[PDB]
Amino acid sequence: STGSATTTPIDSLDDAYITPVQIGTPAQTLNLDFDTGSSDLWVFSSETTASEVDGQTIYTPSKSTTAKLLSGATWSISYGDGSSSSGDVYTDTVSVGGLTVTGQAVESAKKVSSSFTEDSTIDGLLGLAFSTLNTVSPTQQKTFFDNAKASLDSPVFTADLGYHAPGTYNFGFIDTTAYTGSITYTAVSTKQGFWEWTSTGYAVGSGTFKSTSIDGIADTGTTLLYLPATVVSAYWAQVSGAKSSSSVGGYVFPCSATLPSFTFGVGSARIVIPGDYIDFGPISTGSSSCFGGIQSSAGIGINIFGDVALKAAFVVFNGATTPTLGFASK
Ligand SMILES: O=C(O)CCc1nccs1
Repeated sequence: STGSATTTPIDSLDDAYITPVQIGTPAQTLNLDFDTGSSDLWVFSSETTASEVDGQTIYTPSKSTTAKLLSGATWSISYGDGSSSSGDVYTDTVSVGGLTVTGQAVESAKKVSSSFTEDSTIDGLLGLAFSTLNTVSPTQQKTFFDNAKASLDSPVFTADLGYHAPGTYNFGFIDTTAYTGSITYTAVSTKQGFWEWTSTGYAVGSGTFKSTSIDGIADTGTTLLYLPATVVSAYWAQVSGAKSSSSVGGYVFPCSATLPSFTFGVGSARIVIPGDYIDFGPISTGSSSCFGGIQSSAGIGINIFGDVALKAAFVVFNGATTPTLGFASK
């Protein structure tokens, strides 16, 4: 089997992407944030505290003839950005782009943090990291991809995120028309439960490529590119007027600037992030100070190849017995 679903930016900045997901019988379609940095499929629901729902579409398990409470199971997750959610668990039929999994754990939110409530466009998350990170207790549950893997034509999914445009998540096949050149594959460590890999270096604009190992994670659920302070300083030094602002929370630059590109290495291959992808616009409405899309990871503990980086590539998440990542230009 295979599946193919379009993923759409939630706003004009590409802050996140939503993909329609069919849950239950008859189908209830929710728009989920596919997140290769986490491993829970959780949804706003009829169980979510009413004051914490503000425009989201909810899953109502009592209206699904295939929903079954997973007795005793609870979940609770906290994300790198400080947001969180928690609740109980059903199993139900879940379909993405024509690919159906029966008995998928659907984690129903009883509580969500304010950042989720305030974002009416995201109805939940669909985690695509390794199932070892799933938070369901006392019996950890499998991700949608893990459940689908054996049925797929090939045990892979691909992320093709658009710049200010829709893109595609495919399951079970590699669309050879969706990228240019070849796909360069690189080794993955699953020791932390992430799609963790080592970039071979970087360049700023037309500058020389610096060969240096940068360990990080491929994370579709993170907006920006978070890299070591040395690398980030070298990037922003090429933008006149750029400065790290403790009060704003990162690097900011004059909105009148033209940003240089940023290249990262994948083995001997190179992925070029155009400068425009690094512009996240005014820090507040009407400001001439703009927020940068490359930021320091120094306070995170891990480097994160988020959407800024991934949207410049066609990315293969190869879930074979020994997983690997692939990157192609597009
Ligand atoms: O604040 C300043 O010093 C000038 C305007 C800028 N905004 C962002 C970076 S420089």
